[PDB]
Amino acid sequence: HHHMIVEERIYDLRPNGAREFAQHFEREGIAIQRPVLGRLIGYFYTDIGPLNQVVHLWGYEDLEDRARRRAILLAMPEWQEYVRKNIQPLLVRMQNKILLPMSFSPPLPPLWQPEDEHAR
Amino acid sequence: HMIVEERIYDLRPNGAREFAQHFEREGIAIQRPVLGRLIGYFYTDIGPLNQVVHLWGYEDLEDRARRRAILLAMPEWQEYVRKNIQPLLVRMQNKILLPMSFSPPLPPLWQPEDEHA
Amino acid sequence: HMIVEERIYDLRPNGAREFAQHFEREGIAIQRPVLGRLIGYFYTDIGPLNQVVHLWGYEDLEDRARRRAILLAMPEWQEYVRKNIQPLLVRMQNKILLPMSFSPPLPPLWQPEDEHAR
Amino acid sequence: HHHMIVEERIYDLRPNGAREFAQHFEREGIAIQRPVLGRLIGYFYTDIGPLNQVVHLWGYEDLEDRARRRAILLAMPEWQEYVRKNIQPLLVRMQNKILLPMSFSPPLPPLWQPEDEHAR
Amino acid sequence: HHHMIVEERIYDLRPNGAREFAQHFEREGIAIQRPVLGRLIGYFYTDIGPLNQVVHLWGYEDLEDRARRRAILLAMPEWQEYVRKNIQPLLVRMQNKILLPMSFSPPLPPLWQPEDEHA
Amino acid sequence: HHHMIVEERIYDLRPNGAREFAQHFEREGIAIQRPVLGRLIGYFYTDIGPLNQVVHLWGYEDLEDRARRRAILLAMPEWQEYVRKNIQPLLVRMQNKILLPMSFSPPLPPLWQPEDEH
Amino acid sequence: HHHMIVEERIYDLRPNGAREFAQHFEREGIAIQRPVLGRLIGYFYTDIGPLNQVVHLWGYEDLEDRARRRAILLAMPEWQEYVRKNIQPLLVRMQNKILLPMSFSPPLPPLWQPEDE
Amino acid sequence: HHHMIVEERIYDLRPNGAREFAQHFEREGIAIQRPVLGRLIGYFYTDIGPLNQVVHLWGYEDLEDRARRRAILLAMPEWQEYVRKNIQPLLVRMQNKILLPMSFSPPLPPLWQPED
Repeated sequence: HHHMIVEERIYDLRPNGAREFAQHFEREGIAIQRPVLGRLIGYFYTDIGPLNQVVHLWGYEDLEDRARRRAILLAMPEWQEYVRKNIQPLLVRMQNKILLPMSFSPPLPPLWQPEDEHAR
Repeated sequence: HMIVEERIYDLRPNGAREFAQHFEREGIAIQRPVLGRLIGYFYTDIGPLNQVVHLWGYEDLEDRARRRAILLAMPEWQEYVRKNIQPLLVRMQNKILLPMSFSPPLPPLWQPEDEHA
Repeated sequence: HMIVEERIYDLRPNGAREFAQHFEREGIAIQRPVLGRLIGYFYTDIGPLNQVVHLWGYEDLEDRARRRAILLAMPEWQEYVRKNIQPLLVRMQNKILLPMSFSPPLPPLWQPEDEHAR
Repeated sequence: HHHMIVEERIYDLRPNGAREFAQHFEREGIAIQRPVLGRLIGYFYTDIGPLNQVVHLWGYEDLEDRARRRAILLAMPEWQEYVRKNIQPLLVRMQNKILLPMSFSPPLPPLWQPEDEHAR
Repeated sequence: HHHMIVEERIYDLRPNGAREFAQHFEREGIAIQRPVLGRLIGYFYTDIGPLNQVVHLWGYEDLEDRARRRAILLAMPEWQEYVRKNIQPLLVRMQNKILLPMSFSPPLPPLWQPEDEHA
Repeated sequence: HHHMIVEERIYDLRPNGAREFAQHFEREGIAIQRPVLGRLIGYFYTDIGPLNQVVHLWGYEDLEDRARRRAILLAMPEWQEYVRKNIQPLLVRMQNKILLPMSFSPPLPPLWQPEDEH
Repeated sequence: HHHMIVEERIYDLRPNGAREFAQHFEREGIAIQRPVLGRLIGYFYTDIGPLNQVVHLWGYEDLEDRARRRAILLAMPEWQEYVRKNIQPLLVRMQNKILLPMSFSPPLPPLWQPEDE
Repeated sequence: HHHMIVEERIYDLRPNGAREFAQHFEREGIAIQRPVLGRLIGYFYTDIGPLNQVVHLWGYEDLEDRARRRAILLAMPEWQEYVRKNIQPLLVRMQNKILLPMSFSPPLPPLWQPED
């Protein structure tokens, strides 16, 4: 897997907040974020377990790759405003982990290309 | 209308190395053809340590129940767990995740050709 | 193939009184006929406080899926939750429980006759 | 509800211990415990959530009733031996809660009778 | 111990809230609550550990005694309003447990008397 | 309260371990510990909530007074061997907190005297 | 180490509040607090793990001097007003621990001096 | 701070296990580990809070240097056996966090040298 890593991000939201969260991301947010970060493995909300939670997993070639990409995203005024206006009010708690794939785990997703965005 | 189960096992200290070794040598060849859609199998490097995290795709919760029941009843799987994984386990939990509209689609079922390759 | 869903809600401090009042006055008449088999609806006196605990029985997973989908699509339920219950909520969790062989069978389905006899 | 109370007991077990736990109770333990305590509302193991967990709810007419029935159970040599031999090795953590029914919650299960035990 | 019990209540407060919580009980709240419940073993705030936390231990003869006295307290409008106005804005999370004394643990205090309120 | 402090120590034990724990401290443990540390406010085990837990509260003049007395107890071979033989096998988790009494909270108990032990 | 002690304070903040927290401390707050408490070993915010969290470690000669210095800090209206206006709205949860250094851990750092400010 | 990071590692130990833990690290372990990782900011055990816990903070120039140096330590048989024999029996739970220093936080300490 050549030092590939996966960041799992886990956000606890205000009660019944996941629906608006996903609405913002599908309409606006994921077009900002996915081209920059690159390799979305999955973006979910919880149905059974800890409720009002969003779970998303992103693949990077290594930690440096993650660092460079998250800094580019963080420096985007469009991203900053999008979060401030739409997502910030829904947040309660945030946690992340760095996950390393076992040898039989699937390979990294390919990088999101602008043709993928046009295909949505 | 796919669903994803996330299973989160906390292991005994420094037990992730052996845990992965058993699954590559023997365990995943039993488990993956039965459950069908492995999205990711990981161990933590930063955060809660000595933890393995695995995400399994199913068409719905009934599909999950049937497939897990098939696995659970296999003596090969039972023996595999007893002899190799059971002593490694400390805590287990799971959650059911629902993909957002832009999240990647339901993967194909693991095939015999995938194993032999 | 019976399953029981346990739902555990942590409320804002001292919020259970209003929570149960809403469900007595309005809420349970909406929810219980749809979901079908209430096993119990409680609040805590010892343990984690400002917590409500409710268990709902279903014949199977698909029975749960269909009945919860009906409930959540009802605009009367959506508005009830939003106006009365959502401001009292702090945290929500649920578990899927499977009954051991000796555990009681499912309650019968809630009938209009039951609602009328309240 | 005439001061009715419900005790929820939540036991976390050794990994994959619920099967043996259930076996011991269906074969032997519940025949001891249910007639003494009186009103089993439900006895479960988890399938989604915290795994290796058993959840059981017992109904009592009031706090005196619960104390009296539990004291009788704890004093029984048969119960003490059954727990020590069969259940004690499977236990990791135990918690309980005292629950109060809302007005619309079902009434107490009837007391378990010998006629119930015989036709199990 | 003649089979007495102790209830430990643990309240997590909004940040830096314990000083005001303590002031409300010193000026007003404990005069309402302590004569009704009976036997305050201790009322504390945390300095090391979980911060912004108050811990209080109440003695009772048994769980039925506890439920009778707490019912009396909760029915009092003066208590309900004292809590609602002053304490409720400070609360974040609440928990309790029932503790049984070991045989060498001290006896539980006598009941709070009106002479104690006036002293 | 003259800067009085209280330490609450919370020990989670192996299941059904509190009975044996209490027996050991009744017969021998508390006779070593209480004179040295001085002011036992309460020593309990849990009945409802987190089960298999012991909770004990000790009063001190300050955190230095806590440090000196605990340092004395910890150095005692009699206490080291009692804990190793009888208590250590029963322990699962240990935590402690420093609590400050509110103005209306009772005063600290007096120092345990040898007369008390008699 | 002659009974040197370290206090670790752990604050969970409102989401995305660490940036404002650090800004208030770099511009105003740390100039009040550090000269009084004396020995800042580290002030951090989390990047991986529990997010929106600030971790800070304060060294003291002992718990008596910790108490004396913290009581001085807390009685300062400048500190009180700084916290009420700038930090209070950002706080969600606070915890602390008392840590004892192992023999090989770095020694007690020197007091922060006006020349350092 | 030039992208410096700090790793905080938090180990929960078996009851009363911190004394033996420290003894091994002072007698044998920290001689192995510190020269390799380079920048120990602090190595502690708890006295008040969660008990039977050791907390240690390691400085790194960035996560890339962290990964390089930890990979070097992990591959050392001397470290592997030291851990397996002496420390693993004391461990119950492990967690870690990546901490970023604020502008006023102390700088990256120097690398540990064989003279030290």
